[PDB]
Amino acid sequence: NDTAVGGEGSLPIPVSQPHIKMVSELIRISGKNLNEPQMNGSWHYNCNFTFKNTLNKEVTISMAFPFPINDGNSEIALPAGQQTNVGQALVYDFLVTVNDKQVSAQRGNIAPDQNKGLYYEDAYFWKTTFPPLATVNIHHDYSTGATYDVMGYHWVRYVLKTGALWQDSSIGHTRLEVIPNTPTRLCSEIDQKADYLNPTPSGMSISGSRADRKYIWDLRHFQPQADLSLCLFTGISYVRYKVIYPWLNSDDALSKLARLSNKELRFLRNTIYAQYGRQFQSPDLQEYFSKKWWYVPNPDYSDRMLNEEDKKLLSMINQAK
Repeated sequence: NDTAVGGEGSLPIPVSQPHIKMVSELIRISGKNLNEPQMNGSWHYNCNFTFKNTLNKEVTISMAFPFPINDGNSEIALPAGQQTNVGQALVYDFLVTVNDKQVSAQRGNIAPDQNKGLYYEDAYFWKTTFPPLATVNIHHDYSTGATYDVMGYHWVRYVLKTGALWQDSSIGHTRLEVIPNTPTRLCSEIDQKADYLNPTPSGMSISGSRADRKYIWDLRHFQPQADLSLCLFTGISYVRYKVIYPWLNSDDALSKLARLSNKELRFLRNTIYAQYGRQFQSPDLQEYFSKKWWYVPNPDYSDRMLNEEDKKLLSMINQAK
């Protein structure tokens, strides 16, 4: 199991082909516990949508929120305080309001439309009545787990291609905001090799610093040709998969560790502890980790935070030299 699947967000979609256009969206995706080694991270989605009836008559349509489920084939990335099992949605506490009034959402089946980017068979359904030429406000509030994989990546996703099911090409004014609430880097800023790691859609800007580093899109007349695909590195996951695990998985680990310069071996050893926010008194180390994006000093640091992988690497360093 390469990926621990946590769930993702999706645009609302119509059951049929109505004369309803999506004129604006405000999608806020906020992270919680993403740097916890227990992998109990979550994403909280607050989504607003503006729809316009383009017909000068009253229309009643059924809207659906599609979602992935636990099909028992994969490892699941669970949010803290949530339980899962086969057949359950990878969406938690889904709440939908129609014109700011909370409505009953009924779970049911939906046929996929892979040509329009719909790959799910399960959805939450609700009715929406539009008076002649009227606008209807749709609001979503739900959570998912935080998808992660064997490469150390964190994935935050949102299906936007399905916007093609609504009238006209564009989904109008699209505002998207990803807020991890922990220090991050794009995997395309560290693993500069692959393009599937580049954030989609086009037009992303980076705002803020440290735990407040946000990823923002602000698109007008947006023709949804790509989904939201954002691959991130969190602090502990970067140090584990890009620094600790390559040495542990190495074929000539003791020979390769002996090949390191005295500075490289000193920084490698201390990175094992810097991972948990150990405070450094030595100027060379103090200055080195001050300049590392993943390093955050933790006043509650303890050597008890070192896991079996950390201890195996320290044991290898002891044997290499």
